[PDB]
Amino acid sequence: MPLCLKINKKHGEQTRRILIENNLLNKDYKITSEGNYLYLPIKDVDEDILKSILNIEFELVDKELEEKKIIKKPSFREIISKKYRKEIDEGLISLSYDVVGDLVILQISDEVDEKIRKEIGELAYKLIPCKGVFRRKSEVKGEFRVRELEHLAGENRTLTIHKENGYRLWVDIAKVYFSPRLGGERARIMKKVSLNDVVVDMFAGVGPFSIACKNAKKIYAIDINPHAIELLKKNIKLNKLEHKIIPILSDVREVDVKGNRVIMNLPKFAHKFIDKALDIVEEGGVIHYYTIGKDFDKAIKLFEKKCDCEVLEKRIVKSYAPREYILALDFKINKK
RNA sequence: GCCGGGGUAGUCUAGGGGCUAGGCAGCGGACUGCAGAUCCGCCUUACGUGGGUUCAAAUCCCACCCCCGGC
Ligand SMILES: C[S@@+](CC[C@H](N)C(=O)[O-])C[C@H]1O[C@@H](n2cnc3c(N)ncnc32)[C@H](O)[C@@H]1O
Ligand SMILES: [Mg+2]
Ligand SMILES: [Mg+2]
Ligand SMILES: [Mg+2]
Ligand SMILES: [Mg+2]
Ligand SMILES: [Mg+2]
Ligand SMILES: [Mg+2]
Repeated sequence: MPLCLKINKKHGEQTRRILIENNLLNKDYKITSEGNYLYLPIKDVDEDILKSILNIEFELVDKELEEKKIIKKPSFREIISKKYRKEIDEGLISLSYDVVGDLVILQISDEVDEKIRKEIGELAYKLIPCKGVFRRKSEVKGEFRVRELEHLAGENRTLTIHKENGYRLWVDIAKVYFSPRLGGERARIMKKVSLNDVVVDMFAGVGPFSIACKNAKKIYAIDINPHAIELLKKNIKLNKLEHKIIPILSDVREVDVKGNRVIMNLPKFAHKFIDKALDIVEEGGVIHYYTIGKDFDKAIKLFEKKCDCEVLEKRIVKSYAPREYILALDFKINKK
C-alpha cells in the first residue's frame, strides 16, 4: 500500500531488515530516497504497532507508484505443469530436460500435435538460457550410440561447446553420444587417477572421460565412430593435451595398447568386452566398468569367473529404466 | 601490452544497489520392466582478491590476479 514508512537515510538498512523480518515490507515497489530521507514502502498497520516494533521516529507518507521490475522469469517446470497439466497427467511431456552446451533437449510424446510441440519448444526457448531446443525422437540406437532428434525452436545447429569440471568440450548431439549428466561420474574418476597412471579409454566418444583424466602420464582415446574422433581431436587441442592424449580411430578390439587404468563407458555391451579390457590392463591395474542391472552380483560374477580381482568400489550411477540402473564397478585386476 | 564480456554454492548457467537464483550432480523414496528414462521429497541466501563510495554492494569505483574472445 502507498502507506510507506518515511525515515532518514541513516537508519535505513537497520530499519529495513526489521520491516521484512516482521513481514510488513511491501516488496512490490522500490525503495526511494529524496535528500536525507528514506522512503520504505510498508504494507499497512496503524503507526502505533509500528511505533513499537522499532524505536526511531518517522512518519507515514503515502506516495504514488514507482513500479518494480519483475525479477525472475518463472520456471519451465513451473509453467508447463500449469499450461499442460492434462498431458503431464498422461505422461506425454517431461518436466525434465537436459542441456548440452547451449542446446536443450526435451521429451515430448508422439501424440502431442506437431503444432504444440513447437509451442512447448518455443516456450522452453523463452524460459531457459539457450539458443536452441530439440526433442528426443528415439532411444540410444546401437553402434555409435546415437539418438535421433527433432528441432523445435531456435538455432537449428546440433554443434556446441559444453563446459564441465574445469574443461570445455565440442559436442554434436546429432552424430555422437554425450551425456551432460555424467559429469559427476567424471569428477569421481578425476580423483582416482594418478600422476603415473596410463589410461586407456576404450570407447571415448568425444573425450569427456579422457580429458577428465588429465593428471595421468599418457592417455589412449579409442572410438570406432569417425565423427567422434574429429571432435575428440578438437577437444584435445582445445584443452592443451596434445602430447598427452592419443586419439585412435578403430574397433578397440583391434588396438594393441596396454595400461593400468581402463575405462569401459559402454553400459549395454560392456559385458562383450571384458576379454579385451583384461588383455589391455596391466596386472595390479584397475578397470572402471559400467553396466546395466538391478544389482552388482552379476557383474562381480563375470569378472571373477575370469581373473583374481578385487572390487575397489561399486556404486549406482543413475536410473536406467523402470527398476533398472546403470552400475559402476572399479575392479583391481591382479593376476590374469 | 591495450579494448571489451566475464570469475555465481560440488558443477554449470541467468540476473546485475536493498528481493535469495534455474538446472544438473548428491541424498531418500517410487515406477516389475525393449527407456543412457520418468515421477514425488530434500538440498530453504552463492557471486575472484584487496580496498573504496553508500544507511545498504554479488551489482557501482579503483587496483590486482586468472578466463574468454579482439587489435
Ligand atoms: C557411450 S559412447 C562414449 C560416451 C562418452 N564417454 C560420454 O559420456 O560423453 C560409446 C562410444 O563407443 C564407441 N564404440 C562402439 N563400439 C566400439 C568398439 N567396438 N570399439 C571402439 N569403440 C566403440 C562408439 O562410437 C561411441 O562413440
Ligand atoms: Mg554470466
Ligand atoms: Mg544449485
Ligand atoms: Mg536417488
Ligand atoms: Mg561478476
Ligand atoms: Mg570486482
Ligand atoms: Mg546485500
